[PDB]
Amino acid sequence: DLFSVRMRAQKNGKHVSGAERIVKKEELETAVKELLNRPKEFDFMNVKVEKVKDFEVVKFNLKISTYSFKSPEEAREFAVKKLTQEGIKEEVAKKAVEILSKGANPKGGNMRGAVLMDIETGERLEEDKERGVRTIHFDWKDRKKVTEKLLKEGYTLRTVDALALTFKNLFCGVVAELCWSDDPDYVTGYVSGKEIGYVRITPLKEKGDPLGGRVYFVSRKELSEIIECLTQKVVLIEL
Ligand SMILES: Nc1ncnc2c1ncn2[C@@H]1O[C@H](COP(=O)(O)CP(=O)(O)OP(=O)(O)O)[C@@H](O)[C@H]1O
Ligand SMILES: O=C(O)CCCCCC(=O)O
Ligand SMILES: [Mg+2]
Repeated sequence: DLFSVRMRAQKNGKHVSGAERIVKKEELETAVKELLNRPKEFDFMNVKVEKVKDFEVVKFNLKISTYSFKSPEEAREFAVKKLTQEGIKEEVAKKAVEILSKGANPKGGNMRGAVLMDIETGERLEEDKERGVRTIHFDWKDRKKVTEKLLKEGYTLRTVDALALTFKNLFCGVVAELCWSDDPDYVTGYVSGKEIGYVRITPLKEKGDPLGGRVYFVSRKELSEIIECLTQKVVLIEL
């Protein structure tokens, strides 16, 4: 019996922490304990525990590579460069970067989810452009093991999380992703696809800049299934 544990937390009506864990009955309390402890400070927290009906185990198989640069301009060019290796018009890849660096949310600032960009046109396919689409119901099959492995290999807790998220995106039919954090002090971002793997790029933004985001490069003809997979398919990723 598998359970999805989803936590969100707020201070003063602004989102401050979030996570999901998908575990067996025997590890259910451990997981709740982790997520309860997760935010340093909050005034409202919600935890949601849901029994999993169908799910699928998938084997992780992306090559990881890191790349460093003098400035964000150089970083963002390499991002575009690498995206074209997935068959994306340079104009489209450039459009994603522009969107992210300007603030993906039309109101201003950060979306809570991702832009769904049409690979051919560059058009924003998502209906709510403030909220975007959120990739949920996924986790490492054995997170203890993955976490110790990836940390002493050099990578960070963000990497651990971002790896699992993207892998699900790519599995769900997303052709490629552009992403960088919105935390103003973490300036390593990435670009990923089945061909290029997971490609870490520092620095993808200036230090102290609080804007970040995700763009999923999707084929329009597949939009529905992709949105369905992203939001609903339960996926456990195995190393
Ligand atoms: N589950 C998800 N699905 C799709 N996009 C997401 C996402 N979580 C975050 N994003 C996008 O990625 C950008 C950066 O978020 P991150 O820095 O990776 C995690 P976070 O901002 O700390 O939220 P968290 O507190 O839930 O972890 C956000 O601006 C948002 O656009
Ligand atoms: O792989 C890394 O080390 C960079 C993590 C990607 C940053 C994404 C995020 O934190 O939102
Ligand atoms: Mg953050």
